[PDB]
Amino acid sequence: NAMQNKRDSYNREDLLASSQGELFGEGYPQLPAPNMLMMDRITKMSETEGEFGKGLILAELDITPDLWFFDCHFPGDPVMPGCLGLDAMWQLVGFFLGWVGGKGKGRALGVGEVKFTGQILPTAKKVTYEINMKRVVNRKLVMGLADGRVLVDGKEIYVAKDLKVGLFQDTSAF
Amino acid sequence: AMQNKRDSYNREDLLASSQGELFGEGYPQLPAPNMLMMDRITKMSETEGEFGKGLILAELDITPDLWFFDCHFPGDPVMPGCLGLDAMWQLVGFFLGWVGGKGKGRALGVGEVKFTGQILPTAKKVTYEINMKRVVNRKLVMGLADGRVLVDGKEIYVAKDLKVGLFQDTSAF
Repeated sequence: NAMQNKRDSYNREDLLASSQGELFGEGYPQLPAPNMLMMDRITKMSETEGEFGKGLILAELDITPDLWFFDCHFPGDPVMPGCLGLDAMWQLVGFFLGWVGGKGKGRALGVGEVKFTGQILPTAKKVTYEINMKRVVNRKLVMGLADGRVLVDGKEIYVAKDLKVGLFQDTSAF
Repeated sequence: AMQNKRDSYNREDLLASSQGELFGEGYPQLPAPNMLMMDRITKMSETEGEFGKGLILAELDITPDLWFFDCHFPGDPVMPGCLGLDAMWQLVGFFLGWVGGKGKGRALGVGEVKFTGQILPTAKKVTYEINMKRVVNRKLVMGLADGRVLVDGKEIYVAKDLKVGLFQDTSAF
């Protein structure tokens, strides 16, 4: 039952293994599988770095023209849905909760304030995510709180304050 | 000049919106599947709602075959909260075109969002309620609203200060 695969970076196959419940062991939170997975790699996981000294996650998504959301959102006007970049941030906070040893199913609990000041077009190369954990609670529930930002080819475009994700052993009555 | 102005819309109408054909050229578009997050709009009003500046009621029928259940998460199906949040943004943008606003829609942000429940594939129906707070008629048309999402009678998501804009040119956005 000892946790496996704890390290400071993860590739796409690792992310898929998370989505299948295999990366860290059994019973850890899962990333989504395609087509809800919104990252290709996690380039940095740290428990003590970041703006608050309580956790830093750096991750990125390669932008290629086959990605399903461009054609439907919107026809003749392709743009990555902001909600999916927001979800990538929730996904990363949940991933951190499992990475530090938390067990259970992840559920996003909300966010304090989100501002979108730009967009992701099919012509972009890379979307990067930066998650600055504020703190993780284990008192009663298991919950992570963070601020996050999303950049497209180096330009900040989304900023989210107080991303909140919880881990739940039983979601039947959630 | 505006066609198809009425107080309710069916799924065919929503598809027409996604193609830019429901209201016509220059009006904002709903997403097409698989980003479209509702089946019907049961009420559009410019005057009703908690603030007297607009009300939108819309619905999504739940089946276990909806694409997001299998991948989110494998063995633990649950509708992504971000897609119910996006449905609310979509509806605010739809209202902006419905009242005659021109331009491409972009979500601009939200204030507090709280998720206090979930949508399982065994659920029957998700209802969206949007209470418009303000429509700002400048070159950039802006809509501000509060919204909530219910599943089978249970309030599960609550979003304050949903903000959407209609852009005459997104090339520099």
